[PDB]
Amino acid sequence: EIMDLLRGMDARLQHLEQKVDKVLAQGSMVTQIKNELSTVKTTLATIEGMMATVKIMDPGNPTGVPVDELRRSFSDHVTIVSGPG
Amino acid sequence: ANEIMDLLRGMDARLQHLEQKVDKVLAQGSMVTQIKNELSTVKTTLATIEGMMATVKIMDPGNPTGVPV
Amino acid sequence: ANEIMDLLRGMDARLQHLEQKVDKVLAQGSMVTQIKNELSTVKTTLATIEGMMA
Amino acid sequence: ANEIMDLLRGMDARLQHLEQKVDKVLAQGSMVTQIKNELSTVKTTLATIE
Repeated sequence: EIMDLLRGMDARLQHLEQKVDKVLAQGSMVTQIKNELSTVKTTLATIEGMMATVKIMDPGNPTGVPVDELRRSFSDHVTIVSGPG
Repeated sequence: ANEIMDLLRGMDARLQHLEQKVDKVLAQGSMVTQIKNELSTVKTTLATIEGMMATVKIMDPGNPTGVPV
Repeated sequence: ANEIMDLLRGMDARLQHLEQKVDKVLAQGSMVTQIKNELSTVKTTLATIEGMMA
Repeated sequence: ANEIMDLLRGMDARLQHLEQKVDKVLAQGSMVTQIKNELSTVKTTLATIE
């Protein structure tokens, strides 16, 4: 029983060793993801900064082009949501 | 006799080594917790960006719109 | 021949310790499965906004 | 005695189960490759905004 008490133990143990070497890659990939997501925070802060202060200007009709030609706008109601939805 | 004791001693030592390996692996999860905490803000800020883009798009006078219901 | 019993109780003790640490490790793995799901949603909405900007 | 050999067969069976789900943990690597791909896309597309 002692042989049995050792041989399978060593075999399982070697399997554990292999799985452990596989698992230590977790820490590495996880910290790389952490840093990359930190860069995502850095760039998302900038994209917020750019989008917060944006100019929206209506060109108007200073040229005096006839309204017939200017009728380049939809005449059908379309239901779009922004936040609530 | 004493050889079986040598074997048991070597196993317990080997399990101790693995035990250090697994407690290190467990300690690795704190920064996973931090990355979850930051993915929180990821979703929040992304939703804010989406909402800003949507309300900018609806602001165009060319296409009449309407809130559902 | 009692030492054998003493060491055996010791192996049981480190054993329980392995059980608890491995169980919480499984909890960490379950929480990374959550993370996976949320970031999936982040990808979906990012794709939506990429469609919207163009 | 034999009781502890039986118990240890029990604990190594549980151990094999732990390794079973451990093998399932690594499945995240493809999706994290996808998340890096997301970074690349968002960088390329925020380049357009400026």
